[PDB]
Amino acid sequence: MASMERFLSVYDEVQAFLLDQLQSKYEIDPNRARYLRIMMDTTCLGGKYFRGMTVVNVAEGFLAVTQHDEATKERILHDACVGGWMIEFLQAHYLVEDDIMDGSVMRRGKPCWYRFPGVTTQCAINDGIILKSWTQIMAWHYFADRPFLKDLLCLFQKVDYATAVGQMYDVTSMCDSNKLDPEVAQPMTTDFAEFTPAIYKRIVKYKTTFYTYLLPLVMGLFVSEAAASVEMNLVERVAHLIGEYFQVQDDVMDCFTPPEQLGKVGTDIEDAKCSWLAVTFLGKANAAQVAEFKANYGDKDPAKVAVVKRLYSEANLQADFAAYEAEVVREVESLIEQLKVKSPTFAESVAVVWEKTHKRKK
Amino acid sequence: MASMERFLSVYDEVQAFLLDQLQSKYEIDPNRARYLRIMMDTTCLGGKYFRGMTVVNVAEGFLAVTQHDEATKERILHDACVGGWMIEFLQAHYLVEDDIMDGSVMRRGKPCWYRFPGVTTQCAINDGIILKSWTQIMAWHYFADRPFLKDLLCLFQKVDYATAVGQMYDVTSMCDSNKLDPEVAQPMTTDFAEFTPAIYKRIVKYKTTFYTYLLPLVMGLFVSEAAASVEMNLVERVAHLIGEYFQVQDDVMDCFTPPEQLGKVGTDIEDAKCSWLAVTFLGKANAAQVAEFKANYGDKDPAKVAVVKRLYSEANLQADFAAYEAEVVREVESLIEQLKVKSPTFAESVAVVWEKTHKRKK
Ligand SMILES: O=P(O)(O)C(O)(Cc1cccnc1)P(=O)(O)O
Ligand SMILES: O=P(O)(O)C(O)(Cc1cccnc1)P(=O)(O)O
Ligand code: DMA
Ligand code: DMA
Ligand SMILES: [Mg+2]
Ligand SMILES: [Mg+2]
Ligand SMILES: [Mg+2]
Ligand SMILES: [Mg+2]
Ligand SMILES: [Mg+2]
Ligand SMILES: [Mg+2]
Repeated sequence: MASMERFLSVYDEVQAFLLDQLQSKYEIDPNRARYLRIMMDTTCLGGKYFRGMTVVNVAEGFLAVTQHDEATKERILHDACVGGWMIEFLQAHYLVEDDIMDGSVMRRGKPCWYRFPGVTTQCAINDGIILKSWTQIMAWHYFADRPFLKDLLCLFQKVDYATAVGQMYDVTSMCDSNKLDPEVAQPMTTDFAEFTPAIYKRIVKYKTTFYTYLLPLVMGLFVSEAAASVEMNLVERVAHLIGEYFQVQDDVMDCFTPPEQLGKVGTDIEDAKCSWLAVTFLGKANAAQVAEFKANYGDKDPAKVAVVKRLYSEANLQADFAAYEAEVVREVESLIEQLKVKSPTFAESVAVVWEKTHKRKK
Repeated sequence: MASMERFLSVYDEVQAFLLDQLQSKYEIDPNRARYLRIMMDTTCLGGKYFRGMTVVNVAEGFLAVTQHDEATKERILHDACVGGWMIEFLQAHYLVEDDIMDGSVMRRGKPCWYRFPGVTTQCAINDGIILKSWTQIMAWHYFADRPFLKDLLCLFQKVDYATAVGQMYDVTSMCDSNKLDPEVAQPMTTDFAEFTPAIYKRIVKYKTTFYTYLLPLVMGLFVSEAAASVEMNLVERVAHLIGEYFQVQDDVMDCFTPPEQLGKVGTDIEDAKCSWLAVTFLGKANAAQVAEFKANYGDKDPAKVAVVKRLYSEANLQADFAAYEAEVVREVESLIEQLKVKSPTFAESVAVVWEKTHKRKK
């Protein structure tokens, strides 16, 4: 659409500013410049731009109802795009490191960045680090004189930290808590006692929901100078609820959506993740099903993986997904209605974000 | 000494604040809290605290000559300590990721963090990420109302980025530039044409000197509200020059200092690094020596490593080190003399920092 081509045009400006800076200030050679250019394209582009386009949507909502000079309108949209790219690049940073940590093979229908032959884990770790640093270069350069600069940096820091904390909860979600010990190699849980909805909710709240929904929605408010015009407690509740749903969808897709469609190859069963499928299965299985799950979960062996998928299909988790979805539809609509008391415009943005999320097939 | 025990006491406060926050705001369980506690201790403690104690030194320099209430003095010292810990933790972040990228085995006389049995590359990548995030939590929490907060965040961002850029220059310093290509597995240089003093200087300037010398010296100025009282161009020159010397020392030590003393196990020859030894050797070798260097460099094979060390010993690089050191002594003293025109107190801090650096055996 544009909107999205216009958003991508701002990516072009940001890439040129970043790479011209590397040549002019960081003594970079043209071949390392080209490597960082392809790195940025491979890691930042080719997705749906949900996060970045969410900040644009929120900004456009307020521009429709607020009086501004034309030049001001132009500035607000451009700030929305740059703010949207900071999040897309923060996401890029997490996905590069996540793919290494998850042992994944494909991202956005291409090899994970670390699996590019001329990349490898060694470089990719540091390239993911660079992606996050570029987010701060963008912010300091583009928003230097903006009133919202300090609030934005502080919120960005907290979202980032929550995400890294969340990634720790995730990567250790298959170990017994009482057995974590840097000194002792971590064995997988045999009881699965920590595969509960509460624990699942905590992992997901931190690892995903701050950056996929909370940050973009509040960033759209910041660039609009409209933050004080919403109830922040409601923004957070609805972010965390739509975020959790987004991650539940991701978990279902990891197992059940063909890689040609999804653009990734699922690893949750083999990595022994505390996914929504595993928790929900365990929430309804009889003693024999639990037993068979335990004998097959968290192994690379394709025959073992197939048994778990069979257990999932037989357990009729599509009923559970339907009942979970219907509950979230209830809760999201209820939050949108509460948002409209102070912010009809922001509520409608949340409605659109919800609608796009709910219908994605990724 | 104290000074350093007092500095470590501030580490205790910062750790407690961070871990109490994780329990109170991030829903952490006591066993993950304990893992992050040992992670922070293993990665942040046990070194010499040169960086952190440099900010304390600079602050103490100004307190001696400036009138302040007692309570103000106390606040400035505490800010110097917290600012010193931000750098120590930024360093901790780089060393955790660097040890993975370098395939190193020992750090501060213990296993590299990623080699702890109960850690592994998978966790350690994300733990290094957390270490840097904690630097921003510290800053926002402790310096929230300080006049220097914005300058400090902006300088911290730029030092960090320069370091990550520098780490890219380092990790790729053994590939031919014209052959870098994410699509093609990177072969080692056979001509060594990019092992030059200019290229060496650029790698070292970015990967090391911003965070080891520039940041702590300017941080001491920031917490002292004294930045405007020095010539920033001189601070940068002297930082970058003492930083380069510090890294040359590190390179010499990697090959020639026994691991029991150094607290690390050298990998530069096996990793094919553009070290000061390799560049300097190539700066004086005859055609046969160059030939033999090329037949042995950048291989894990202990017999090959021993040949390179033999070539280094025979090449009398201790003459070259002596001539390089004598030159830097000249240049550093000259910079200190220039610093004294506006800043006798800061010049004396630089003199102490230089003296401590020059005499280290690490
Ligand atoms: O894209 P992925 O790998 O399916 C995922 O959503 C990626 C991701 C990375 C970081 C935080 N949240 C989600 P995950 O949790 O790994 O299943
Ligand atoms: O401690 P190391 O590994 O000797 C080193 O100094 C560590 C280091 C990490 C990051 C930036 N600068 C130096 P290196 O460059 O790897 O030789
Ligand atoms: C797994 C994850 C963090 C997905 C974000 O979705 P997107 O619609 O913006 O497309 P992409 O996922 O490829 O960024
Ligand atoms: C290699 C490197 C970045 C060293 C810093 O020196 P330090 O004196 O402060 O002790 P440690 O090196 O262990 O931090
Ligand atoms: Mg993943
Ligand atoms: Mg993951
Ligand atoms: Mg997934
Ligand atoms: Mg190293
Ligand atoms: Mg290194
Ligand atoms: Mg070294």
